[PDB]
Amino acid sequence: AICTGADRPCAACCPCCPGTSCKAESNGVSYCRKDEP
Repeated sequence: AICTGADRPCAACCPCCPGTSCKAESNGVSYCRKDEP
């Protein structure tokens, strides 16, 4: 299925692309961010 993309704001339907993960922040909004080492 289509995904959002790292460094981008998650969406209601949709999870982050394969490799990036959705993570909420203190500001209240959540954005995707590529995995880290």
